[PDB]
Amino acid sequence: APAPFADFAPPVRPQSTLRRAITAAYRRPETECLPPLVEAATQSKEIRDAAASTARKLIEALRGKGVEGLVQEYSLSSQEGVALMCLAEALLRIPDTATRDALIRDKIADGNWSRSLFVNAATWGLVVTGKLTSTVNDRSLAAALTRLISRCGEPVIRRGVDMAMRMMGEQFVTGETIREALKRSKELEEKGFSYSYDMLGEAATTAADAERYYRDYESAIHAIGKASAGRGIYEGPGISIKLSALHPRYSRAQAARVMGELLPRVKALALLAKNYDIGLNIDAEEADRLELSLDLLEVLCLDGDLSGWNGMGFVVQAYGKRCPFVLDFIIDLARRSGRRIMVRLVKGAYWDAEIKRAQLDGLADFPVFTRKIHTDVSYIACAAKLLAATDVVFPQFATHNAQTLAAIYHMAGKDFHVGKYEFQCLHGMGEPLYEEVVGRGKLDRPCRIYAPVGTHETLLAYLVRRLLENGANSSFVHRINDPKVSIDELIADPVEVVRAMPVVGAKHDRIALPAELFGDARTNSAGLDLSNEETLASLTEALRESAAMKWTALPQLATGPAAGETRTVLNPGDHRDVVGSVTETSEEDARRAVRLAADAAPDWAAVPPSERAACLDRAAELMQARMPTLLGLIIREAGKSALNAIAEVREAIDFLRYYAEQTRRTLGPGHGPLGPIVCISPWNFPLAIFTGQIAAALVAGNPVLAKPAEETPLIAAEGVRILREAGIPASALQLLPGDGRVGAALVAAAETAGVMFTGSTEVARLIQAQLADRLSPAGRPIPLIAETGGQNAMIVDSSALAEQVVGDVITSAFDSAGQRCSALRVLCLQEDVADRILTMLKGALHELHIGRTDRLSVDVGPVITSEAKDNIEKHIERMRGLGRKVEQIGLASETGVGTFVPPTIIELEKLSDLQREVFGPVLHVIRYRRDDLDRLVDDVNATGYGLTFGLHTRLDETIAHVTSRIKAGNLYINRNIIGAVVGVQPFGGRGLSGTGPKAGGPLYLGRLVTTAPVPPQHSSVHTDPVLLDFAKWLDGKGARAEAEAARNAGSSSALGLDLELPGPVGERNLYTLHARGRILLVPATESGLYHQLAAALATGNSVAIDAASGLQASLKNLPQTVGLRVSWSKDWAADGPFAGALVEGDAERIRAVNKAIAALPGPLLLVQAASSGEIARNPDAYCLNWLVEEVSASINTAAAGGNASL
Amino acid sequence: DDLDRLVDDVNATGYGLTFGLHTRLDETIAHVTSRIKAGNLYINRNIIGAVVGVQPFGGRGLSGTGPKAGGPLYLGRLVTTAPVPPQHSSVHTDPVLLDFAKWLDGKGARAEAEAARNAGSSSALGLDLELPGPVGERNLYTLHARGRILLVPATESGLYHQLAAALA
Amino acid sequence: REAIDFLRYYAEQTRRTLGPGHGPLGPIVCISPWNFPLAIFTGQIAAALVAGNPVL
Ligand SMILES: Cc1cc2nc3c(=O)[nH]c(=O)nc-3n(C[C@H](O)[C@H](O)[C@H](O)COP(=O)(O)OP(=O)(O)OC[C@H]3O[C@@H](n4cnc5c(N)ncnc54)[C@H](O)[C@@H]3O)c2cc1C
Ligand SMILES: NC(=O)c1ccc[n+]([C@@H]2O[C@H](COP(=O)([O-])OP(=O)(O)OC[C@H]3O[C@@H](n4cnc5c(N)ncnc54)[C@H](O)[C@@H]3O)[C@@H](O)[C@H]2O)c1
Ligand SMILES: COc1ccc(CO)cc1
Repeated sequence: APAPFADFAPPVRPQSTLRRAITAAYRRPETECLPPLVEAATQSKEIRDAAASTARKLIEALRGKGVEGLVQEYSLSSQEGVALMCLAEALLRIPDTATRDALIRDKIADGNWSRSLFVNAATWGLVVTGKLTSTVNDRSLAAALTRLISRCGEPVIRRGVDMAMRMMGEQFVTGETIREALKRSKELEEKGFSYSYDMLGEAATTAADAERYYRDYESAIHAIGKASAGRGIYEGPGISIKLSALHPRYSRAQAARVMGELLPRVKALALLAKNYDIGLNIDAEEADRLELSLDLLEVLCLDGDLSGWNGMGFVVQAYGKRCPFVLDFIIDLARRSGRRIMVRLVKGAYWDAEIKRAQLDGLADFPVFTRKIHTDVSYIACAAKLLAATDVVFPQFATHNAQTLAAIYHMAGKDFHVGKYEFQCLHGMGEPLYEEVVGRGKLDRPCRIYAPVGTHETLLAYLVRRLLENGANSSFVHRINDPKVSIDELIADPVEVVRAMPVVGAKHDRIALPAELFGDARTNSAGLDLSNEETLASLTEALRESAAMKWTALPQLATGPAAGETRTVLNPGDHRDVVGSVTETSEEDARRAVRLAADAAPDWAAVPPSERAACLDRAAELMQARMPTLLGLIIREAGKSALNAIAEVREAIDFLRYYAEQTRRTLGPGHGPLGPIVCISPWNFPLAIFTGQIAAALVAGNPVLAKPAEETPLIAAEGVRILREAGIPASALQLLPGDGRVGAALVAAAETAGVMFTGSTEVARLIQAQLADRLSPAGRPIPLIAETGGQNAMIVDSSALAEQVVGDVITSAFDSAGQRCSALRVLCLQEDVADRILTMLKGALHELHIGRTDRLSVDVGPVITSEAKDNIEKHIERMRGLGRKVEQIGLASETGVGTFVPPTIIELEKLSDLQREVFGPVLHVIRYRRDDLDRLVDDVNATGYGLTFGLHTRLDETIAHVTSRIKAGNLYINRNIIGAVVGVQPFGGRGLSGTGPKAGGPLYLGRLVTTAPVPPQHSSVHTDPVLLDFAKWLDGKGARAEAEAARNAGSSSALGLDLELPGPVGERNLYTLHARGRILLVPATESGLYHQLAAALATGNSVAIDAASGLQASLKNLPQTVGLRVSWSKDWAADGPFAGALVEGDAERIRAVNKAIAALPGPLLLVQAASSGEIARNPDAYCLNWLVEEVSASINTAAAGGNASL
Repeated sequence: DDLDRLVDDVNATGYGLTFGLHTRLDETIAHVTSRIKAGNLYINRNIIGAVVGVQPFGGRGLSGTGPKAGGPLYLGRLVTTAPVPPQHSSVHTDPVLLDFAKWLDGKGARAEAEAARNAGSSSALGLDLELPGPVGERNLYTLHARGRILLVPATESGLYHQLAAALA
Repeated sequence: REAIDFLRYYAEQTRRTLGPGHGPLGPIVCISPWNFPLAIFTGQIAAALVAGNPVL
């Protein structure tokens, strides 16, 4: 048996001093990065004066010289221009130019114009307006297209087709094929330009895609080398490649596959480039790939088979904090290898994405600068370093910024020869600038044009966004065309502007560090960067040390540890790996624990809320400090990967801090505790959900009996140890390890005042049935918060981006071996794109690494137990036996020592083929016709579940349709459907998925006290109109007090609350309160009924009223608006599902009704009960908090390949 | 406490042209503007002097037929085939229209089901625009349901199309 | 002012929307009141005219 974590993440090679200097700078504070850059970029006054003059002359030339003229000629609105260009693009998809012309003339121009015409309207919107949107208003565009065609007819359509042709075939790309691009390059090559060709391609998701990009590159190298015809690496053309195009798993976590599989591919291409003596440049991609790419560069430059060739090139991004240290490494590598490495200095293309990623991952700082002027100084500083090393490297200064250009032109001085350095620019953007540079009549410096090649609609869209800087106001390309921006502004020297600032290198004031995402409310949890070699080295040691510890879990009662039966805890991924020992709780001691909690309840309720919250905050600090050790335990006890364990510890920290802050915002002495709360937690989030339930109950003033899942007691014991260390008294937090019999004893105990349960719907139903026999001392039902299964779907239409879909599906379905309650279970693919997406999904499936999770390279770990494995596999085999197509990855023999299920894709005929939640790595796929979208949504709702739901579409009309009809608590647009963030996507659903309130949301604590507080921002100015009609009807009937109570309910309701929650950039996180549905009303008196009806109507609900109440004659002559919401039910089980219940009666009647409600099939109903007297005395007898439904929606607004606002 | 009945009394005249509300309270604004049935609403200002293309002018009931003068639907009433007005669209689809279309598909009425879905998309119900105007004022223009439409069909398919149009 | 604005607004709406398939009704009778004897007079007439209809 391999020692745990002995091979967790060994580096490709021992890290040299130069490599460690790079890693040290990864997230260095911006105020520390800039001063040495300012120093290195400093030039003499005479040079600065000369550069400003040259920059002014270039900009004057640039300003002294398509779609805009088309918009002018036909008086098009912006939307008409966008719509016209979408039409033109589609018409160009028709090959036969004659068949197209007759379509325009005889069909389109008249009045009759598988995929929306407007799938790429975001791209054209950027072309037309300079602004990027994530999604497109396809109804607006359709209206605009109809309007413009009916107004201007065939002429405007032909003009649009001509314009789209000129842009898509001549301005965005140098050619559609490498042969065409090479032919079109002769003109500027005669004028002194050179070329670097980019076969559009990146981010391979499958082996097949990586192989396709490989043969694209190989064929392009042959064509470029044939055309170069011996011109060599400086005067002749070269190629640019992206490493992510050549392997579907290009990441540090997969470094072994990268070195073993990607490296030989790059070597083979470079050998071909060597034979033709052309340049081969490695483009720079995301920040977490920088240092990995250096390992490939080093191996390539030291490989003797490539000797004799100086065409290897490498991009370095000056917006990156490591840039100068990367350059030091490359210059030294050039000296060691004797190869004159071609170094392309760029600013960088992924800025918006890097900001969002660092925020999502909770890392210390950004790996890029946050002020644009800092990147400019960085670039000039790095240019000075390169210009000092032209003997050993070939600098290539890629920029369209005339100030940057002029600074470097003058920095380089008067001595020039071809091969010393060059400038570079992008095709169809840089030529106007660089035609003022190239040639003896200008500045006589060469420029290499980066020349995109292809027709790839997706990659074409990616490029147009890169070419237009995602529509950024800070970009030179935008500012050069901005008449409000003077030339003096454009030639401002960034070095001296930065030097003059109060704090040199201060972070952008409007971008939050990841720790500061929530401002003054609370401190964001911190993650770990698994691409950082220093982090990986330190984590390896911490993880090894965690595995040497003798972890234990014992019954921890208020009186001390208790004795019991002890057994070992085994690693689910390798049962030979003993993780620790658990001593399990006797039923008698479980009962004793509840009595001890009851005895201690007044003492804990007496601790002021802010001090209870301080315990949670202290526990959060402890968990953060202990994160590496906690990771190791979670990895081995629960079978989780490192990344998932980090996210879990982060979530536990976030729960602690969020409930602490919510307590500080809300709780006072009048919000009395329930009493002892039984917290029953699952094995799949054995720290986060465990901690969240307990922290909420504790901070609300209740003592807790914590019953962890039998599979994962050790991390629970560690969580309790930390909470107790943080100041939670032992009498307030007791740990009761064991199986469901321990849970059952706790639930049944007479002093149990509330139960928080996360687990299966079936166990939740058993708990509900036991609780229904009891009442609180105040004669109310015992509160149950139950978060249960999901049958979570994602709907993908033909406008979605397949590569994005595939990544989000693989992650949502198979992360944590599908053992997330939020996991994607049913993928619904529009028929027109189903086959292409399914092919990619199957290819991506086979790139997953399944195994014991103490290796960074493992993507998917084991399932928790042999019983789990057996249950999942029985489902797969039943599906397979029914003739459904089943795709599975083959598992390695090493998995035989643990309990693994291979990630599996099952193609279903109908959603009804799936009858129950299968809690494992099993994705079901169905196809749908576009016109059946609404029925599909009905079918998704018909499962009875409602937890998570995903939608991938670019079309606003589809977003509005689907999100208005789906009934789920957590919606995700154009992103994965997992990993809900506390206070950002408050988490919890409806129906079979649970009772609410949402964990990590603002209604949670209020369920854990006897008088609910007003949550922060919890109000609505909306009044339900049927409530208002009902209140008028009451007044008409003479029920004056009830009418007043109804109006008051209408005002007090928070129905219609519509909030945006603070979160990361590039995402919009919305939180809304809706009606729950149909509420079961069980009144005893006429006035009781009227109060119940007002409560339900004020929160937007319809009702079913118990016909056995005999109160039918109390609702005579209802307004139709109210009557439409009222039904009468004799057989409650026949008239559901309900979404809640209101009950009136004395204690015996409440108990009898509560038991009858627990027997209703389907969802667990949140039941509220009150006596007739309580209804008369207490305006809040029924709490409106529990009569609305919380919905969280998270929209990825970077999904159109850019962040507009940022 | 009689505010809602007062709004009913105002609506009960059968007219619905201009209406003013003076209040500092958002809940009263939301309440009253959601219940009054008048074509031109004014909040914390006078109720006269509608500005062309800023307060498109005209009401409902006994106040007239529409479309609003000085608004984007006006010219379409004066031609035999109405054009698509500027900015005239909505991403909202009426859910009962959608339920009707599914029912039509269930009955095998595939042509009417497609017609119903197309009406659902073509409807501008839910349009919610801010019109350009002076500073210190917000001028909003919205498209709502009209109410109950009288359907006088002759054939089953005609009824399905009329119902789709009204539901959409 | 209102008469001026009707004229310019219906002119702009025409430029934004009307094409050959938006055929006129024919003669439109425009009946106007004494309380806005220029503005409502002009508004009704301008709209009818610019939509391509002759006006009484
Ligand atoms: C020939 C060529 C090849 C290129 N190859 C690559 C490559 O392999 N990898 C890659 O990542 N990029 C590459 N780029 C660069 C990228 O695609 C953009 O073209 C480049 O960053 C624009 O810089 P500029 O000097 O033209 O314009 P500018 O307007 O001067 O600079 C804009 C740049 O500033 C940076 N920036 C913007 N806002 C901020 C901010 N708030 N804080 C900090 N920085 C900010 C960004 O890097 C942005 O692109 C290449 C560019 C060219 C011309
Ligand atoms: N909605 C959510 O937020 C959420 C989150 C995580 C997991 N889940 C659900 O959790 C389920 C998987 O977790 P699980 O396997 O641990 O669920 P589960 O029902 O198997 O186990 C949960 C807990 O209930 C206990 N238990 C079992 N029988 C009991 C009984 N008769 N009385 C009292 N307690 C009893 C177990 O000991 C365990 O601690 C899935 O259905 C999943 O969807 C939901
Ligand atoms: C727009 O020019 C670019 C060239 C290369 C890259 C590498 O990702 C990005 C942009």
